[PDB]
Amino acid sequence: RPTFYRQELNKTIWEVPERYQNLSPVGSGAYGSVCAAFDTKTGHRVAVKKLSRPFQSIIHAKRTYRELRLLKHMKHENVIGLLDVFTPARSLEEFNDVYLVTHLMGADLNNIVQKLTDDHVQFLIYQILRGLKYIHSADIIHRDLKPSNLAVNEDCELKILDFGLARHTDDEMTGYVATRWYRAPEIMLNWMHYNQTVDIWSVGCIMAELLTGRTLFPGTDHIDQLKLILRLVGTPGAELLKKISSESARNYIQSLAQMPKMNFANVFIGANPLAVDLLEKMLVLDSDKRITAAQALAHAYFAQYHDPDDEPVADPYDQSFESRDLLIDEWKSLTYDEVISFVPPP
Ligand SMILES: NC(=O)c1ccc2c(c1)CCCO2
Ligand SMILES: [Cl-]
Ligand SMILES: [Cl-]
Ligand SMILES: [Cl-]
Ligand SMILES: [Cl-]
Ligand SMILES: [Mg+2]
Repeated sequence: RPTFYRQELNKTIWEVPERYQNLSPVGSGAYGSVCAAFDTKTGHRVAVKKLSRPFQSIIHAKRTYRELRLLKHMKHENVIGLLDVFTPARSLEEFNDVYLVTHLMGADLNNIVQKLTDDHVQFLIYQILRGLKYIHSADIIHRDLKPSNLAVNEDCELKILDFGLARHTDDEMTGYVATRWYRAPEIMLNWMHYNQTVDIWSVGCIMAELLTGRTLFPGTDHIDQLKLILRLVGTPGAELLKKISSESARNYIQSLAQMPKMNFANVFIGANPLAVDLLEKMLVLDSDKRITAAQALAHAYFAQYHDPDDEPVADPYDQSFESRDLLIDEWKSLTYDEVISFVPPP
């Protein structure tokens, strides 16, 4: 066990191993209570997150377990990974705080998206799809890909963030808000049981915005946003209508006058024809028919970066706990086991 020291940060007393020095608050609070630090063991600048009230309720205790399980599993160059996890507690009975350590990531894709060449768009979207192929191979659905969840460095290298945090609330999704502009229509409107294909819609929205400098579907509310979507991709045909299992939602969408899909070469004026082709394959209303991440990596738009021997998949991820009902102290004991069993990367 390392020696720990105490310091007052972010309105509480932080207690951390001596290896972490020069702690200072960082960020806007989006991912929790976070401080930057220098890790003297590795030489890395790191982010240290101290969870607030991780076990106050069943929902909070299970969410804490979920975040730790997901972060411990992710081992890929284009996905956030866990450098360390620690608690000052010496036993389960005194366990009450969890600290998570990752690489410090200053800028996100907003902070860049600058004059982006087509070569830049190729490299950025390639890296998102490489990470997504890995995530999806573990049967994990991201659900919230958007520019603020994509960390990028000075060499254009990218990592995907946002695993195991609280589900977004109805109020967070209301109005003229970026948290809804990237969502697939079937999840925005609860049309049907959704699956991993929601994430490919989000990638299409991001790619369009890198190419034009403008939000693709900046709706002022759910209904305005649906109208923007259907104007570009067309109103649904009978085949998709059958798959909308919500009778109410199916009835509303039939109240709208029918519209054909637009010509994407006339929407994305001047863009690489291979980029136009890929956008047409991602932004398909029927999710069954969208291109997958593994298929998209082989598209000719990425010919300069694609290497099928360097696009790895994930070890299997058991998420049977998601359907399990346990008491607070049982989720807490599972979390403690995962803290003490952590093995750091090479
Ligand atoms: N769960 C996440 O996706 C996530 C994102 C950022 C982040 C952390 C965790 C912990 C260290 C601070 O920064
Ligand atoms: Cl990482
Ligand atoms: Cl503790
Ligand atoms: Cl964003
Ligand atoms: Cl969500
Ligand atoms: Mg989110």
